[PDB]
Amino acid sequence: GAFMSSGPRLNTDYTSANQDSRVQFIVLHYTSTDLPHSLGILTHGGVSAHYLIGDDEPATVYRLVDENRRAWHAGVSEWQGRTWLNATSIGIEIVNQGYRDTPQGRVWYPFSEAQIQALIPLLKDIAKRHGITPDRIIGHSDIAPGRKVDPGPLFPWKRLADAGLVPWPKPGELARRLAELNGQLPDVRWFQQQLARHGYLVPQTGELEKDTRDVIGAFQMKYRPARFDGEPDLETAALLLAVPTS
Amino acid sequence: GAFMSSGPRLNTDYTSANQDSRVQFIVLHYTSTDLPHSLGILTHGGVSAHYLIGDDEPATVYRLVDENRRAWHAGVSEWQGRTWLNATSIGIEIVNQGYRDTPQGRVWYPFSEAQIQALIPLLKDIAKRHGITPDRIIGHSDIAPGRKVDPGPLFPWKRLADAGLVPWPKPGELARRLAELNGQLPDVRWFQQQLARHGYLVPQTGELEKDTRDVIGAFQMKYRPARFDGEPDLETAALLLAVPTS
Repeated sequence: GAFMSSGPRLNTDYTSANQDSRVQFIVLHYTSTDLPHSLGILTHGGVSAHYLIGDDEPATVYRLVDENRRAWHAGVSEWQGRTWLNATSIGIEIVNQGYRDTPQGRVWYPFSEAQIQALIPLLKDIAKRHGITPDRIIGHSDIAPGRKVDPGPLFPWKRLADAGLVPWPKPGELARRLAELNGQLPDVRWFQQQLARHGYLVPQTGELEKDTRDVIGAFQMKYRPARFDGEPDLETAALLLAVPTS
Repeated sequence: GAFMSSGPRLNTDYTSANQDSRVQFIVLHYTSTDLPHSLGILTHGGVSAHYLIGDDEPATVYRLVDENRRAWHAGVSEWQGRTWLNATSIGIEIVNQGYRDTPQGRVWYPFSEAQIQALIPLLKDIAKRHGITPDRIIGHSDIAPGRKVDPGPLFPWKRLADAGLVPWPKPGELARRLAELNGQLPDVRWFQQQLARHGYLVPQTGELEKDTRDVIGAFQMKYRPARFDGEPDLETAALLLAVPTS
């Protein structure tokens, strides 16, 4: 002094062997709108995501929020007992109109081949860098069943499974589990137990109220999109047995 | 520079304004062991933390895990409905023996002025960088009331409160709240409701069993350590009103 030394002085001589990434899940969404309105919604006004996949050919991947920052895409959410997933997730939005109501039922919009071709390498890149296992790459509908229905019944989950990115029944397993069930439908409590085992937030009351029906429906929309009304049936029970968790 | 990306090609022309930190909470711990052994455990064992505050004079602050990484300090935990807090918290360990059981009962170990003088500016620095509010700087006992007691009944929470770091009753407020109560002890249900509002995982049964007693006790250990037996009383009710939640 001159100027005398003062202030904080961290000792950084030691670094722990036991640490990993704060990012534990990747969550997939659709935007429900076109490219320019997607960019509008995802940059101001309170909703955001880390990546946006455009609807061009080839499909542009925009980075909107750095991976080491928290984007606001999950809201009220739960997967495998982990709640409020924003802080521990990476969110990927895909340009897609979602659905339209018609007097005959909802009609959804398809995802392009180019979009799937851009998404798969992106997911491999993120999963490898953060050590994210396939059971933790899920949709907004998985973590907020009933409240959210994206990426919807037209999303080609099996294409992701083929690339090793999400759990999927092995060949012949659906048929084996159907034979195991032997035509007898398990009760609602059994469906609730199975869904929770897969990671879903679901009541364990043994009674089929809207909150349980919404969870059954989310699972159906992902694995048996032909019918996702949330009604227990034999095929859904077989899929609850057939889809791996490991 | 000198390397291209290992990942897919990205468009970075757009950046979202709606983003913030992945770090939501700061959790305080004591080590229950001496300085050199604490450094050993936190560097080479199953437990880790971002910072360690020594029991030397002045108190050395070690950084053991980068803030952008997940350390393993919280275990099964919940605060304000957020579960599994490792991925979303910064963990700070303080060298202190914790407690010791004797025939005259349990005894506790004090924290030193040197430790407090190192902890306060550290907390200010972290809280400012990550935008962490006072209600989210908490102890292991707060997030795991059934399992953990640290930092215990001797931890100087009020010193942190004087520096604007944690919630604490304003002068005169406890007396005013005691007066609003007008001699009437609220029922157990009311106690459970206030504790959940403050952030605790607590049953909502209206019955006073062990889990509710553990939570009332954790709150008492922090705000009324003269008695933390988990029993509802007028003073604890008054504190549940006087300690602000916003």
